[PDB]
Amino acid sequence: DTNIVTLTRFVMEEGRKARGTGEMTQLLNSLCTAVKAISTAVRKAGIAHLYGIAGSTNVTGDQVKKLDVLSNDLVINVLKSSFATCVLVSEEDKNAIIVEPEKRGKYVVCFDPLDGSSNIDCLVSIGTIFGIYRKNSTDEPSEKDALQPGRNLVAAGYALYGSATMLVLAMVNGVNCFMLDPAIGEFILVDRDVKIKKKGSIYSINEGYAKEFDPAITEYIQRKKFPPDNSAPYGARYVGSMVADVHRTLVYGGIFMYPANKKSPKGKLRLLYECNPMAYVMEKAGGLATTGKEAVLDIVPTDIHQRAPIILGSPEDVTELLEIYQKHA
Ligand SMILES: O=P(O)(O)OC[C@H]1O[C@](O)(CO)[C@@H](O)[C@@H]1O
Ligand SMILES: [Mg+2]
Ligand SMILES: [Mg+2]
Ligand SMILES: [Mg+2]
Repeated sequence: DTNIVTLTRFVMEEGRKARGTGEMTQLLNSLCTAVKAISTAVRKAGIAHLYGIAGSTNVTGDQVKKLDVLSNDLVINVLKSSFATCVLVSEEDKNAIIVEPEKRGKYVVCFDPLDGSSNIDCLVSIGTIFGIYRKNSTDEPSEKDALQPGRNLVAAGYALYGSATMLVLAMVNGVNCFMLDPAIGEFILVDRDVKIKKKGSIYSINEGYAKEFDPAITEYIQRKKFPPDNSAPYGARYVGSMVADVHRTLVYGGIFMYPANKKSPKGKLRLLYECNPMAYVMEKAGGLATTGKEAVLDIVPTDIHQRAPIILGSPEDVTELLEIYQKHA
């Protein structure tokens, strides 16, 4: 253990030749601290009486859990103090947060402080999702600086509070996974340069919405259950927490779906702090992320709380679904 390959070091080493100010290291170190604090709280939530609701509703009309409040405060406070940020967008706040002049840095951060709210009380895996942009304007920071297409991301990733706590970080040249060592409070590199398989054998979707699915999603699911070539049908997995289903898709291959449907023209998941970060991870891992008609990373948002359909995973799987959408167009 006398040579610890920490997230901090990894991020510093890799970007030593590319010169720079080092605020990204500052930013990520800061986020790592929030993530450890959130992990620790989650791991003892029932004894700390942190299960249950807060007594409020966010703009996308969700019921605010107590862990939502704690996680949101922790992430906002550490990013503010990092001296690396100017504009913050969170699922739990109606408007973009503008950092005080004294603490401003060059980055814009979009995040979901706690993802998988419906799974909190039953102890299923939950997580934290983030996407980081460089501010491009030269005028005063504002919500508009958050309204960039996902392809403009410079880093993105998530923390998974699962059987272990994992920080998955994607940047311009690839994806790397760091596991939290709970004894020393450090994220250790455990998977380098992760790449998704070209084709998997698991599909992930909430089939409770079958009555509302479009014909293409309907056809695809039927094909996973009854393959026309006598191959083995795909297995099904749906934890119910985007971070957990997407993490599995990344390391085992396959496809994850939260499509548009008859009641939800743009799906459920939020483009800025759920769909773009996972789409970015997936594309840097050799995967694809589509709405069924266009690349998620190419959408130009007009609303920080905008929703988007998302279909992601192994490229041959996502492509097969796109072919079906194309055929039905
Ligand atoms: O209950 P549903 O509609 O399947 O929604 C589950 C999805 O909702 C979320 O909790 C976000 O609200 C995601 O983490 C998860 O993928
Ligand atoms: Mg979420
Ligand atoms: Mg959330
Ligand atoms: Mg929620």
